[PDB]
Amino acid sequence: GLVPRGSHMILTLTLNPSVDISYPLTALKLDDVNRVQEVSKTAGGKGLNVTRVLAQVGEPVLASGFIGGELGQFIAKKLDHADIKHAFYNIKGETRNCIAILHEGQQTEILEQGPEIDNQEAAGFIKHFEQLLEKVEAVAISGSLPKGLNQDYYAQIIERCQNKGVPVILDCSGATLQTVLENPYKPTVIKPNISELYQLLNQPLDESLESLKQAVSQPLFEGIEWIIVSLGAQGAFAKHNHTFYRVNIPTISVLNPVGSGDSTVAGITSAILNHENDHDLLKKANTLGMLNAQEAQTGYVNLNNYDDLFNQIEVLEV
Amino acid sequence: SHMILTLTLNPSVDISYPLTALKLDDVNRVQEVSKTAGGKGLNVTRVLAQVGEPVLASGFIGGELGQFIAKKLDHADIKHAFYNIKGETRNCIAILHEGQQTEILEQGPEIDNQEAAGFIKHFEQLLEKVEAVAISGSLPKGLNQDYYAQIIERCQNKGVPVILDCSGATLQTVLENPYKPTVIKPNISELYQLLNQPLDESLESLKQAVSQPLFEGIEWIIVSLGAQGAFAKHNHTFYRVNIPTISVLNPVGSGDSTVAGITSAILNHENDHDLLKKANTLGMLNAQEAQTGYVNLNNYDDLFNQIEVLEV
Repeated sequence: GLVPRGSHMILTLTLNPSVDISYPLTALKLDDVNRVQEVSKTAGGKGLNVTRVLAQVGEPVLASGFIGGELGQFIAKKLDHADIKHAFYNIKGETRNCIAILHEGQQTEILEQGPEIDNQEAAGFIKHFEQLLEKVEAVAISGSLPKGLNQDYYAQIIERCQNKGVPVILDCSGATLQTVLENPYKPTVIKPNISELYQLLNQPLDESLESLKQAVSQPLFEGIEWIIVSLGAQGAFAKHNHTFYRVNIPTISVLNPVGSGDSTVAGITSAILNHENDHDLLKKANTLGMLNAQEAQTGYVNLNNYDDLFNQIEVLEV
Repeated sequence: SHMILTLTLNPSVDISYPLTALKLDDVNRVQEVSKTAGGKGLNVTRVLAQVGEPVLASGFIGGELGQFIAKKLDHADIKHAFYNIKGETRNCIAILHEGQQTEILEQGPEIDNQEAAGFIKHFEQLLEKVEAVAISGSLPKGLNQDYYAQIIERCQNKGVPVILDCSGATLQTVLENPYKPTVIKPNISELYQLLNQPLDESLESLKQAVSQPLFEGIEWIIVSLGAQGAFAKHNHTFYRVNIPTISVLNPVGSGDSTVAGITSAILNHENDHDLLKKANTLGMLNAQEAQTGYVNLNNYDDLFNQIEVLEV
């Protein structure tokens, strides 16, 4: 089989990756020495969890964003080992660490701000991104902006995509998302869960179908092709153009839900790339999300459990 | 060859997280993070570089975190000649939160037999360009227990003095072997732990303890007594070090500074009074500092002059 020369590929963006350090502890002794033998150190960031799920699904994918220093080199080594292709922009600063302490039933995290991106690097990445766009049919953007970047930076990136007709799946939240929602350059897919959605509008939460319909049809969400809203265990609600869907998912036994959002993003972006119909797009997004939740690993899916759950998902035009 | 070799067989990339509160089971966001080349022998090195002493750092490093260490040393203009390994140099974490130091220490990499013998050959060639060796810390995972004895054998052959700063079962393996460090520095509690003897602060018990067959063939034995000062044995002579008063802000790495002081004195063939004061002045200087393995040498002279040394 020949190595492809065209544009049939996903680009993931992880603008603030980290070297995640995991410390499983039987107890965290505060104000003392905690000795540990089994530390796991990985290439972290939501965009990289998306990339990993896409590689499992078998989709062509290229990871980019900003890396720097020895820790950026460590990130690169890790992706190389996993046979994951990447084209990160090198910066003068150093990629961050993030700590997760797994102890006594608890995840105690320490999250580093990370490097400052200067002006030449911010501009140069845009030129880099533009080059990468020539060989790409979809772009998945995950996580918040590193320090030093203009708060319109995703809007700039989305604008480059829209000109070339390359669809954007945006997974970011808070002010970051809101900044994009208020700008003229629209992502193709956004995916806030039900509380996030109403918070964005500054309205009380309401699970009623009619109320979710009005919420997603509001001015804030104008021009976004897909809005895909998680209602939790009771599946999802989605709006495609002006068509509404209730996605009904089966009861599952979950273990670790972190990275289900990342897995959903991989499923959406895979379905986009492939031009899957609405039902298929929705079923894939929710299956990957559910499979990951069933795993102890973050941004990992067991593909031999995919088809049985997929067959249990029901999509209704509502 | 007028140079000190420091040995840091198990260094770390130390990460330091100063927090207002450590919120457990929650996200703690941090902005001001300090990442440094860590390990006792590197503290010795930094203190020796402060004093202006010719120094070269060696030991094992691996992967990207090993390169971070080299880079940090390069920036500090500290010379190094490490031996690279297939494993990764470890991280060590310190969370400083509401008066507490909560530490996470990784075991670190395993060293294989080719790497262990590789370092021995590398160390022997380094030994041709140095006049004193300071050894700090314990053995990384995978190394034969005899490894320090092997290193010291090489130094003894070459007539190069070894200042040994290591503890517990690690030090005990050395004491029982034929090839001797020139200087050891166990504290008083540690001294009696070695003999499996009850802790006695008595001077005669101390003279006896330091003269027991476990410590035979060791030139300098320097025992910290706390604020009191020190008790030391040089060949057959016994000294007592009378040290002034200071406020201790951070007493971590005070031993490192004392090793740097003992080792500098050995390099420059200083007399016995001058060595004990210098060992003690650097140790106190560091105890006054917030920075681990750091001394303010402005206060050196006055603190040095307030030190008396008595043969007892």
